[PDB]
Amino acid sequence: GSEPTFVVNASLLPSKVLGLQVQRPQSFNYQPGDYLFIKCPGISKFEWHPFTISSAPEMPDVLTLHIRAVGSWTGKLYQLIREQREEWIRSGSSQSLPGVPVYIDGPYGTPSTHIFESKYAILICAGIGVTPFASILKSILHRNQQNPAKMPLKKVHFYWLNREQKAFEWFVELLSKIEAEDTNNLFDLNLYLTLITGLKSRTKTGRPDWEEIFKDVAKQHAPDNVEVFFCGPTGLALQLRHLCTKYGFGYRKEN
Ligand SMILES: Cc1cc2nc3c(=O)[nH]c(=O)nc-3n(C[C@H](O)[C@H](O)[C@H](O)COP(=O)(O)OP(=O)(O)OC[C@H]3O[C@@H](n4cnc5c(N)ncnc54)[C@H](O)[C@@H]3O)c2cc1C
Ligand SMILES: O=C1NC(=O)C2(CCN(C(=O)c3cc(-c4ccc(C5CCCCC5)cc4)nc4ccccc34)CC2)N1
Repeated sequence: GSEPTFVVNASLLPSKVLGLQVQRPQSFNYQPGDYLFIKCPGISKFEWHPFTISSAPEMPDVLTLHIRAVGSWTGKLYQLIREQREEWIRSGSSQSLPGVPVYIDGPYGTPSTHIFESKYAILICAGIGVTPFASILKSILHRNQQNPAKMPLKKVHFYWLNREQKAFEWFVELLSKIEAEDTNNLFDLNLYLTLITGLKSRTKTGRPDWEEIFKDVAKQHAPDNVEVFFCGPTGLALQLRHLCTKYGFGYRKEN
């Protein structure tokens, strides 16, 4: 689905991240975990770059993307949006904020959307790899307030690894809101620096002991199936793949 829309707003967030807000076309349906390709003619007339929709589809007028400046195209879009926003602190009030025109193509699925059909799920992510899971956690919130107990999902074990403490700020509010509203203990939140967050859940330190974690989760849910969903580096995916075979957990090869 190709359409000419606009970044109507953006946050600048630690570790050179943009919280893009993009105007959602009337016809654009998506599921949590979906991504799209985005073209920004102001950056490159012809290049398309894929990004997770970090929002949940229950939010009604805007899509969110969280994009980290890691190289040429994201570095440029960061500088464009920083510069347009500076330009406005200095002299902006006259007319409302001008939207960055962008084209979007999607949505495109990942098997992560199957999380809502799983009984027990492990979500492991590194860095901005969190975004698909950000979308899924928000969607799970809306879906308990709306239709309680219509979800086969009984337990979500969440693990989010970060080199820099500041990066947890991207979704500290979401994690807080989940800590407040999860009386029934659907979620097991685990933040690793590779509380410190101001959450009830203490930020842990070092690489997790994945062997001990899988052993414990296997023990909790035997003899039922556990599904592992991963968004992160290949070195970790090799370890996780070996562990999913050892304990009988679902793995999708995505690295
Ligand atoms: C489904 C999907 C979802 C995604 N979701 C997100 C998301 O939500 N948020 C997000 O921030 N990103 C996301 N990404 C990544 C994103 O699509 C961007 O294209 C990419 O992160 C950066 O493009 P770029 O031009 O800025 O970087 P590039 O200039 O392409 O650089 C990319 C990386 O490779 C390195 N590199 C560049 N050139 C070389 C070279 N010659 N040799 C070795 N290494 C090199 C860079 O230093 C950097 O580490 C997603 C990707 C996919 C496939
Ligand atoms: O912040 C990070 N720390 C990391 O180690 C990385 C590596 C850069 N990463 C990605 O470029 C990336 C790839 C992917 C990705 C790439 C390919 C796939 C395909 C799916 C269909 C075929 C199988 C793999 C799926 C997901 N998704 C992301 C979602 C949000 C943020 C980043 C990504 C994620 C983890 N990012």
